[PDB]
Amino acid sequence: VVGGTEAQRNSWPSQISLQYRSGSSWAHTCGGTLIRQNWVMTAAHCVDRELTFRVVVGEHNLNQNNGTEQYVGVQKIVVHPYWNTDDVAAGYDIALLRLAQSVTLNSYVQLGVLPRAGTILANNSPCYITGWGLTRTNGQLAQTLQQAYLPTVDYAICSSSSYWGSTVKNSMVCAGGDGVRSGCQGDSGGPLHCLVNGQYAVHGVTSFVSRLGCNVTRKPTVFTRVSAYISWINNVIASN
Ligand code: NA
Repeated sequence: VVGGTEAQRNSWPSQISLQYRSGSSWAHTCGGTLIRQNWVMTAAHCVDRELTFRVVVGEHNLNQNNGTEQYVGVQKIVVHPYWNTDDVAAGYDIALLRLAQSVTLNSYVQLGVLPRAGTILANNSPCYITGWGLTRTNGQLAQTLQQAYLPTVDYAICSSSSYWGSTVKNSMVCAGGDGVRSGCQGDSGGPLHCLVNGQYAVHGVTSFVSRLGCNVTRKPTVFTRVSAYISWINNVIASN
């Protein structure tokens, strides 16, 4: 997250860190959202590589013991069947991870609530992106979980020629694009939390930014629209 602020450690208890085994250690690669005690929602592109993955819930500082972490292996990966890794712009950038164990819930570990199917945010709706991704274009990962305020940019605007044009689909949410605040590499797969009727819900799964940089004016961060995938999510969980 470029232009973020440190999150309070109990603000976003559905945020997870998806990590891969790297020699004798583990490295953060992506975010995700805990949606059942044994299921995480992330981006498909995060699990394209043939790596050994684990999920960390209750994480705050990737570089220090927080006293709240639970570590759990990924047992099964179910990518959306229409995902195509060389065409992120087509959409379908979503995957579900079944965890090897069910995590224990507490003030640091909670299920993300999802929007009702079909819900579309009005332009300029208030949202936060969260993650441990790069803090500058071509920078380094955050240590502590970051948040940035990214209001939505509706389809009519986002798909206009000075924004994303044809690359943005109605199955995506755009947010930000002010040139200061954005998602960045390492935030992929994590949540966009939007405040609706008094309650934050996870409306987005972070999918892509501009090849020209993270915080680029009129290139809002693009997220998979969770509300387009409610039936898919329910169908996967019920058949696994
Ligand atoms: Na930690």
